[PDB]
Amino acid sequence: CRQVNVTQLDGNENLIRDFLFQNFKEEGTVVVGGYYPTEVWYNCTAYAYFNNIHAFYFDGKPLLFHVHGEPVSVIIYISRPLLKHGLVCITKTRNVDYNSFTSSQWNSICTGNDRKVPFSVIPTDNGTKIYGLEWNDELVTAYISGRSYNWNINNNWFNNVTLMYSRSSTWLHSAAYVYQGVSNFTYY
Ligand SMILES: *[C@@H]1O[C@H](CO)[C@@H](O[C@@H]2O[C@H](CO)[C@@H](O)[C@H](O)[C@H]2NC(C)=O)[C@H](O)[C@H]1NC(C)=O
Ligand SMILES: *[C@@H]1O[C@H](CO)[C@@H](O)[C@H](O)[C@H]1NC(C)=O
Ligand SMILES: *[C@@H]1O[C@H](CO)[C@@H](O)[C@H](O)[C@H]1NC(C)=O
Ligand SMILES: *[C@@H]1O[C@H](CO)[C@@H](O)[C@H](O)[C@H]1NC(C)=O
Ligand SMILES: *[C@@H]1O[C@H](CO)[C@@H](O)[C@H](O)[C@H]1NC(C)=O
Repeated sequence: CRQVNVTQLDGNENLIRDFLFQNFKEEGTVVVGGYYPTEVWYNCTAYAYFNNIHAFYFDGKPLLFHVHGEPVSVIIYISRPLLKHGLVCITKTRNVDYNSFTSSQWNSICTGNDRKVPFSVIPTDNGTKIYGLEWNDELVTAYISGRSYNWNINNNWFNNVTLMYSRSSTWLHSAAYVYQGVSNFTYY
């Protein structure tokens, strides 16, 4: 909705250079290519829609976004075990109510046959590292802090995500999240 230089924020000066040098641990020069985030990000019961994207990056304020796929879809909800802000819901179902998901209690949200995984957003890096997701029809990569985790799942991803940025009060009404979707093969 509104563009923002992501490197001009506080604590986000080196959140990108710390990401392009994750795997390059040698001395010298090299040109790399991939779905790498750019400098201009997007700070903006509200919804946002990204289409034709291959990766999704972003940087206790709550956020929610749903990655569409068949026959399994992914829900990431950052808001209950102690110091476990984030939740991953591997929904095998189709359309899901994004309001009843957040308004209801955390004890019964991702229930039924849907897999629930509570993960700890590290509240000690002061939001100075990129959080991200990347997917193809064979592998799903998650970037949290400075490490990459892989999952092997055979899915049919639709390359679009649904994002919730505004709602009424596990949800505190605030806007402290920047996000971006990557669709082109960028070189650094
Ligand atoms: C994400 O993309 C998928 C795949 O294109 C969309 O699913 C199709 O949506 C169209 C309308 O745009 C329907 O006519 C098709 O029947 C849908 N196909 C399937 C297999 O579901 C989906 O709507 C997109 N979602 C968002 C939120 O943009
Ligand atoms: C980013 O900063 C440059 C100057 O460094 C400015 O011209 C540009 O408009 C900014 N882009 C934004 C705010 O989207
Ligand atoms: C995060 O901020 C705290 C509070 O100022 C500081 O003690 C800590 O070292 C910071 N962590 C970093 C810079 O990795
Ligand atoms: C995004 O912009 C809004 C509206 O101007 C502002 O309140 C908010 O602080 C910005 N968010 C960040 C993380 O900079
Ligand atoms: C991706 O690059 C093409 C040219 O290769 C350009 O036309 C298109 O607008 C780019 N897409 C985005 C989302 O920036």
